[PDB]
Amino acid sequence: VTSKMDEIQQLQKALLDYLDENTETDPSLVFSRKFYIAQWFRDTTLETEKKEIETTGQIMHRAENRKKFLRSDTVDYDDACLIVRYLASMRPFAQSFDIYLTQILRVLGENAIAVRTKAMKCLSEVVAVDPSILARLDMQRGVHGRLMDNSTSVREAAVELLGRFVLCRPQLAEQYYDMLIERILDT
DNA sequence: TTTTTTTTTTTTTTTTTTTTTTTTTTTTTTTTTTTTTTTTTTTTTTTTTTT
Repeated sequence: VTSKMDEIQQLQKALLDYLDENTETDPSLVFSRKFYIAQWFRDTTLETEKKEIETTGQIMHRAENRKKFLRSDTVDYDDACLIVRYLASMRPFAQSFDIYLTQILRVLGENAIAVRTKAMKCLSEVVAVDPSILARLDMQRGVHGRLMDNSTSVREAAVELLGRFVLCRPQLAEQYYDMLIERILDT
């Protein structure tokens, strides 16, 4: 939330020149260079796996990789930061968070108290980092269920979540106020 | 007298420790059941004693 708001091969070339200069500046950078090389190699093969059109494309790709490894201007630091951020944002990691969330909701129905308590508490932390996530209907029904759950621990965790979320975003809190202030008499 | 230097006191910040509180789990004394054994009492026959 604080970051986002054939050319790819040319970018790979540019990053290689950046690191190449930094080899002169400081040792151990050669290891990083070889590591990036291997990672590009395996990523092209793994996308290849999913054909003859991309077969010819990847054989020029991979041959260029072999050549360019054998081959061991003016681009600098911030540029390198933004390029590698972009190329990482292409990788199958930045679009993983969503998946992770789903996993968490599998936990909420379980047969052990402590795990559910801690899950709810960490979720409270999660939402209090990014306040615009109480939109997906499944999480809504989750926090409702846990508000009606049959154990005092998860009950206090849930009410703490809902209260901190209400406190953070000043307006738009009159929609949770009723379900909140119902809960005072909870034994 | 005034300027320059030293020291003590007061107050705020922080960090570590302590206390508190609830909750959940555990393991223990407490409580009840059943049995059952002992001991006291009972009986009846045997033994002793009396006319």
